[PDB]
Amino acid sequence: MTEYKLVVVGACGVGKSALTIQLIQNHFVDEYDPTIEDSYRKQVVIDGETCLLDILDTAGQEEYSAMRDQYMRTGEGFLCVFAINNTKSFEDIHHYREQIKRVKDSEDVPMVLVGNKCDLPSRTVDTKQAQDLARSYGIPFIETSAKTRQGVDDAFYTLVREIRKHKEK
Ligand SMILES: Nc1nc2c(ncn2[C@@H]2O[C@H](COP(=O)(O)OP(=O)(O)O)[C@@H](O)[C@H]2O)c(=O)[nH]1
Ligand SMILES: [Mg+2]
Repeated sequence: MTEYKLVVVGACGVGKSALTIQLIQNHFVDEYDPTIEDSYRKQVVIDGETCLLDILDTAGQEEYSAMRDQYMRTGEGFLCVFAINNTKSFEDIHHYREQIKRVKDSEDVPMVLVGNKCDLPSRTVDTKQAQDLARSYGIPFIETSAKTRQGVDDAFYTLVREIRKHKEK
């Protein structure tokens, strides 16, 4: 069965683990160790194709930098997550975009921009600002809430569809 290797990146505290756990286990966790990096496997059906998602929930620094390069080189698509109430997390997207492109040595890497925590009233990054960034990158942008589940399937399924478009060239 086809497997898609997905990697979730972004600043600490944006909701990478909460998003992953909602996708895999269908519930919201308010408390999940910010230092835990692990992979989850989930069989799903996307556009009629039964496939396996192999998702790496990243946690930032690695014991050795070679471990970061290894997962960036082997990952097929990347969910770049910021939180709509954390401007620093949005500014950090530039760093994640540039770093993945450098490790893969490619200008065409399947990526989706995710603005998480859209259930919160507090917002410091308006939608337009993120739409403009995603346009400059040529990638989709999805607002999500790991708490309410809004957009969660869409974010991950859209990344799979971006990977498919890349593979068919
Ligand atoms: N209200 C709200 N809180 C969230 C959401 N996603 C994550 N959180 C909270 O933000 C904190 C950090 O989330 P976490 O998944 O650990 O982020 P990570 O460091 O990127 O893995 C946790 O306390 C979660 O309760 C969301 O969509 N809405
Ligand atoms: Mg985490």
